[PDB]
Amino acid sequence: DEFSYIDGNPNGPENWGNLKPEWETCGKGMEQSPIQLRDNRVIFDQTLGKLRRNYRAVDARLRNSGHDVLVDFKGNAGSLSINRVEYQLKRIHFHSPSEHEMNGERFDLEAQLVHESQDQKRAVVSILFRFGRADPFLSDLEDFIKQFSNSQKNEINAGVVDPNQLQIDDSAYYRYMGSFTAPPCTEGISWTVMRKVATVSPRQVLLLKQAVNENAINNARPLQPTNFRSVFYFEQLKS
Repeated sequence: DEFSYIDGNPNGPENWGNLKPEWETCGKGMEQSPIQLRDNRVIFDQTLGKLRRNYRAVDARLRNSGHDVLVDFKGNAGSLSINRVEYQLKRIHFHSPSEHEMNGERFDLEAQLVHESQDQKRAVVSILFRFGRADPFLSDLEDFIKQFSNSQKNEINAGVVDPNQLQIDDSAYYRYMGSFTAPPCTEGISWTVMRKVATVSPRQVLLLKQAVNENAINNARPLQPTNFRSVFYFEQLKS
């Protein structure tokens, strides 16, 4: 509710950990996200496999927390499987600019798919976007997003929303253990960042930026220290 993205503000990212006891891990944890992703420091693990997703088009609500817009699925939007553990797709958050970097490059938008197992284990799958051709997923969502832009509504029924419109190429990704990228910054989160970069139009990102509070126009947390944690990579060969 009460944190900013402005570097050097009292509530900005470097102080999140000191704003309230519930947020302490933001400041004290050593497996925080996002991180730099560096090809020259990854561990190859072909045993990871192409990403295995079983997603369903379900009814959803657009929500505007004031610092991001997220899609919040009502029904069972399906699931992501990792080592036969099954994580249900719950929410998709939007950050502009990206929070993760790949080889020192920051991207124009990042979408973060939040999944949860019955055991309450969390897995996030991120998509990184450059400006280009419109994103098919956000296309169906644009008129709902435009509403946030002066009106006091911060929940809108977006109708049935289809997660299979998302530009996700399952053949290559990074894999590491990290944290939520907004308070409470809880750790134990499995992150998967897709190697293939998507496109989004400037208009779509404009719409998202129009929707949040002023202090969150850019809503990317700064990169956090890797701290020697491992970063796995998988990529499918022709073979």
